[PDB]
Amino acid sequence: ALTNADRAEIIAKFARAENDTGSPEVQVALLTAQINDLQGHFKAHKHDHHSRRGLIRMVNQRRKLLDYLNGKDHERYTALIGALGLRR
RNA sequence: UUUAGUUGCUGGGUAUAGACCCGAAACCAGGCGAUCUAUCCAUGAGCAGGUUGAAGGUUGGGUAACACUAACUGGAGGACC
Repeated sequence: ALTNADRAEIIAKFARAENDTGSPEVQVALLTAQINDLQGHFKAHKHDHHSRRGLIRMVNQRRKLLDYLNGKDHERYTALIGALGLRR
């Protein structure tokens, strides 16, 4: 699991301003980190359906935020997906 | 109570022997055969040419990741002509 230091590092790397925590870039970066971290857990425990539900919710939330960011500003969307290595 | 036998030689008959001659399918004893053939053991040899394309492998699409999927390789078989 990620800790406070890792989350603070992600927030500092992707913030758009001082004390910025709610921007779509920060939110998508945090969700991507959490999903990538949970991949390892779901490798070991194949039948944790109850936790896989929360994982699916995280994926859906990230997709919605990415769509909103693409609608608002295309350049920021491309920059963010390039930075995090997301295919779309 | 019957009062001529016996020993030779020749002949007829019978008995034991193969017993007038030829003829079985068999049964028993001891030896000879696996240079044919049946199975096995050891050591060698042989199978023109042409098809089909199993497992496995690599790469590419696809997903939150699995899944799924295409192409190329690969050369299996009491496999095919």
